[PDB]
Amino acid sequence: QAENLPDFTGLVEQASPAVVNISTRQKAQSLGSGFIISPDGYVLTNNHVIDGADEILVRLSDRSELKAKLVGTDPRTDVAVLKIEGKDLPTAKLGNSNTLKVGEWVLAIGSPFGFDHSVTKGIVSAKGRSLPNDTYVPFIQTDVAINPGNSGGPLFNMAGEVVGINSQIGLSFAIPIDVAMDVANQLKANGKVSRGWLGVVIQEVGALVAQVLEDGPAAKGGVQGDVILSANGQPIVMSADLPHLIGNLKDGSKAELEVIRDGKRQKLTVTVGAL
Amino acid sequence: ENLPDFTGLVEQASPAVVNISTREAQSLGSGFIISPDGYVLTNNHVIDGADEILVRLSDRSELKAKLVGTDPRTDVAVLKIEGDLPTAKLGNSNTLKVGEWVLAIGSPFGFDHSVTKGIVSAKGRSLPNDTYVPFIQTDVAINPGNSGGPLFNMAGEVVGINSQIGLSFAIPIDVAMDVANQLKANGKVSRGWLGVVIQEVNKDLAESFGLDKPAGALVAQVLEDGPAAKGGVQVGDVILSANGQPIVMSADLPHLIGNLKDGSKAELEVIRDGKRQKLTVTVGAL
Amino acid sequence: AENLPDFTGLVEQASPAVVNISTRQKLPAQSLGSGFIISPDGYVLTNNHVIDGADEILVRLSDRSELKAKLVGTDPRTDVAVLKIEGKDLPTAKLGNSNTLKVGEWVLAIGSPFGFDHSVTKGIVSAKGRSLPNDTYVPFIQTDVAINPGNSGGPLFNMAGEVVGINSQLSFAIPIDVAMDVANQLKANGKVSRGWLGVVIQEVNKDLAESFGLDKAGALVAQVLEDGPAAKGGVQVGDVILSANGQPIVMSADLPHLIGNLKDGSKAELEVIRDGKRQKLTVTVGAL
Repeated sequence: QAENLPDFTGLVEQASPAVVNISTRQKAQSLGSGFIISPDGYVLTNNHVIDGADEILVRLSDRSELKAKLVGTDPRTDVAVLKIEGKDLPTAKLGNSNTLKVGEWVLAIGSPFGFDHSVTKGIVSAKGRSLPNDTYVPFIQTDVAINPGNSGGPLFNMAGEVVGINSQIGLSFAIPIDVAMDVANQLKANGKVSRGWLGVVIQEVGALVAQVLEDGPAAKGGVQGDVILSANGQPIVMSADLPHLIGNLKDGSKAELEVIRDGKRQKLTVTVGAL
Repeated sequence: ENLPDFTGLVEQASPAVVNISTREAQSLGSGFIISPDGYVLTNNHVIDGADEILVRLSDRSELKAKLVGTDPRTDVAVLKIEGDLPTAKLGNSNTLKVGEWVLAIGSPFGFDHSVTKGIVSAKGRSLPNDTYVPFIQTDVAINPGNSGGPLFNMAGEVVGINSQIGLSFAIPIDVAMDVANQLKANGKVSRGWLGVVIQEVNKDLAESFGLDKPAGALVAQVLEDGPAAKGGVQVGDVILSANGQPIVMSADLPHLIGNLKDGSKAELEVIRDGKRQKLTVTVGAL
Repeated sequence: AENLPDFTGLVEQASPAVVNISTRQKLPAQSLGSGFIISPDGYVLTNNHVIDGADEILVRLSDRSELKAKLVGTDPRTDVAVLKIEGKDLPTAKLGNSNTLKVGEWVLAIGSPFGFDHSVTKGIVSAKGRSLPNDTYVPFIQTDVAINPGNSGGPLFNMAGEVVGINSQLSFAIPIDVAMDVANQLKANGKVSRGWLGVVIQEVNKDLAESFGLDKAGALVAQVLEDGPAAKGGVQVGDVILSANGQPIVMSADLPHLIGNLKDGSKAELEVIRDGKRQKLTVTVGAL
């Protein structure tokens, strides 16, 4: 049987070229991994790989070394966009992470310690939009091996399409490529991600306001202990349905939320903010 | 790729995997449904110390669980909820072969399932520090919250309980089902016990005897007030027979005696300073 | 509803030769790790770090036979050890080629961690090389098999059942080519002899190639030594050695590797860049 087991050698060969090493210099010190999403030198990575670096060097498989300026970064999704200078650079095909199915085979490729690629296989362990410690950023979980230096490299389906950005944090986490490409479009066009802001901490039940704030715009509209079942007309089946919605709202726009307090249903409007 | 994957197996076998929480609800681990009327398996060490036990299904229903019974030695616990629940098919762990693909499913933090693939790394009934529970070892990934959930063969049958207490450990489903039948019918596993603690027999400790095949159980510490003390057992005694069953394995001994009924005497054949003899012990319980 | 192939048949054919390595002396039966039989008359490979400090070495087969082992030889630098036990037609592991191992290939580590019983873990080839920021010599394979206590020193199998590495530990293995080289040396001489550098070197990126006039490679000596054979040759620190005895140096680790295979006392002709000028210096190579 075993000799008839398919393997990732062709996939490694076809999908490694676009994966790069991200380093900085004191003024060959590896910071992590990343990949090329366009032949003219746009590169994705993690915010936490480039944070604190000033001169950023991108190191290719042909072992070219290129100077990178930081196009933009988003700590909340932990996504960073760099730009280097080339023409017809090897570029990674991008896929859809919403069609990723739990149980599918995936392949992480990094360039952890200089120009060389390192490769690890696994499956999709889980997907979601939530954690007990956060209600914001959707995630993919895989049982791929954890490496220092692989963080920021891409996560491949068996067709060689990027389905995620392998961020390190025994299961390993990745940013769904749908979210990362969204964030990267934003950073590329504006330099920063804008997110509509609510002065509330929520918990599940709708979304159960567990801590409304002072000087939060929500306080200007209402008080704590309110189960928000819709905002701007969209049902809240999950508490995590709410922040992304508010996040996609433009600061200053009105948001109409329906809340239940004591069996009583009501509606309050808020001029949403940012950050 | 033409590589087969576990998506269909995940769909068929996740529904019966449940989250175990206590009392907002604090996730303790995973478990699975072994009968459509609500008997649920898990680890003892997932529910130890919990008082209010909540079982959280994939449909997001939450059900109250009474502790049917627990066995710390095998680390198996049986809970009961009230509902035609999705039920996990059970398999045979003795026919599990090292190198077979397996799939662990958990429900680690809330209603959502998490999944990891691997192979059977090893099987046994022994470790340098313990003789009393057989084990499966796999190279499945280790998760907190996956503990107590099932371990599936590629056909969707449970072959083990993922305990993981850098390879991960599972209780063979044969042993877990044995313990669960006992817990379900009596509330406690009753187990026959001998006072002496034994060690294996290698060719370095093969003296006090003329035995020329490393086998048996080398008593390393005989005890007081154990019925074994009444049998006439001395430290350095190689137990080759228990009730007629050969002891090629040191672990052949504990499991045998464990299934013995308390109060029933067990006739053992031992070699003491080269001489072969037989002494009977009224087995007890822990 | 999808059955991929598995490793059960591979486990059956390739486990028999994997053995446990133990020692016996101490104050209150001790497994040190794993190894494998590479010859039916009892030659056994393992890691240096498994037998280091042991006095009596015991080799334990799956048939539960226990055999006394004489230490044929060891090489800490590659972490390779060769033992000898006494048998005839012992189960023997087929050996393969590690240079043809491709990143992405499936591999199977087999160990015998605690006693006579075998443990098994699967994975792929994650990476290959001969260099790391912590060493400029040892070639390596990296795999994502599980890391186990007791598996170290056991073999790493390709899907055909040939040994491609020694699972030394992501997990590290010694490529079987290097290990067999080292084992032939230990078996015939008792020790591996290696030619001596006289200087520790560093890589050449773009910045250090602009530093000292280096157009576009080589090995940039980062620390020349005293009484090193290079010192007798005239090697000042900051020297890019591009060839030695005619062999191109594309990366720094090409160098020790070369010098390692040179016989002590033999000629070393090195081509260096010194403050923009090209030159050649001769060295009487040494040994560790």
